[PDB]
Amino acid sequence: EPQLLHGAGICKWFNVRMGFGFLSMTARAGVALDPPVDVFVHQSKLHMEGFRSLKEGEAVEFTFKKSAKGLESIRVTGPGGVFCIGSERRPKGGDRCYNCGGLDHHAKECKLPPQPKKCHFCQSINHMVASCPLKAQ
Amino acid sequence: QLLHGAGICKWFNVRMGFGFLSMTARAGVALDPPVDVFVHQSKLHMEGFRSLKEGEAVEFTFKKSAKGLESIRVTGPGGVFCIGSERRPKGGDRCYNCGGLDHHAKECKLPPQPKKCHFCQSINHMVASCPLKAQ
RNA sequence: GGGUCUAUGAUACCACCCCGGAG
RNA sequence: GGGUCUAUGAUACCACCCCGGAG
Ligand SMILES: [Zn+2]
Ligand SMILES: [Zn+2]
Ligand SMILES: [Zn+2]
Ligand SMILES: [Zn+2]
Repeated sequence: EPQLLHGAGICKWFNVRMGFGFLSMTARAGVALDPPVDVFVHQSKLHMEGFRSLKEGEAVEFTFKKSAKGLESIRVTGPGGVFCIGSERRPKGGDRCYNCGGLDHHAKECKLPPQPKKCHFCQSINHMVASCPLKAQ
Repeated sequence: QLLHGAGICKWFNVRMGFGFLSMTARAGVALDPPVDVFVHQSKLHMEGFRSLKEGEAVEFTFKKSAKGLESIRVTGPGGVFCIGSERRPKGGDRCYNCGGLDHHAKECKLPPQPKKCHFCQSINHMVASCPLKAQ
């Protein structure tokens, strides 16, 4: 019966030039999943500005559905609906707003609702950048 | 009598201050297989912070040591300064002839030097055909 | 993201530090 | 040294181009 589901997790891997990858879903409809499950992701489904991709291990929230080939992402964002980070293989020019992740402005000029602090490197809500285990690789 | 050789930097550990040279020429004779020659940062003819980049072209004097072969003085082709590792980038204008920061090519005290590959300092090719830059 | 690295000698695998309504 | 890379959908394995001139 349910066609549209909520999930959360991290990017498992993303091939930047092929424009696709997989998400490791660690929570489905707000329930922890152990073992995690793979959810397919296409670049067209990434909520972010400009060139779309994911960096390995970045924290994500998404809607998904069952497809003929498995589980397919509908819309992928960072925690709280913010923009995804993207791969370090395609660096971008501008600074990112610490509140929404947008390129336009800084957090003091942000018109968006207040967001919790997220790791500047992987967007995880559980740690800050100085203690990032992903950055420490 | 000190020995003369030529080759490339095999590898250089920037923070350990040492590496090895791959000697492909000894006393004007081609060596195949090449032989490793130890190199310490103190023996590099270059200004400021001393290191080598992997694959850069070298000319050197060396001697036999208890541990193997040891560099006495290492330079780029024709006695010019070594390049050094991209891990420690330097700032400032370089002389187009010798690579010094002190002056410009017109004021250079070294004889006129042939064109050397911008990437590895080889006298045998230019940067557009550099096999080292290829990867 | 930002900063400072002029000295680990023998086949290594690349130093240290700072930054969370902040630029 | 300089420039360009906004579209390869299902467990992949990461695109190129220009410059030998001179302070
Ligand atoms: Zn914002
Ligand atoms: Zn993190
Ligand atoms: Zn000169
Ligand atoms: Zn070359």
